[PDB]
Amino acid sequence: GSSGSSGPDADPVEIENRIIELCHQFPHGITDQVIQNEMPHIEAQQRAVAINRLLSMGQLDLLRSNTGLLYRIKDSGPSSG
Repeated sequence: GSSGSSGPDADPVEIENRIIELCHQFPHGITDQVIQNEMPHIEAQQRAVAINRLLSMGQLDLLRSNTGLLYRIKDSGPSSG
């Protein structure tokens, strides 16, 4: 739930891209906690924003499993025939 402008704090694209690089490192996915240890400097809204963005953009894939959600690299399985 975006709330007002964020501000000049760590560009968005950058944040997103960062997540991408991660989503790449982890094919299984990445937990908010991870991104936290990876970027504990990022903001709550910034972290989500980028996430939501990637989610929408179609670059990041959300995966609801166990406590919290998971985020992996977006992709689609190959056809059978």
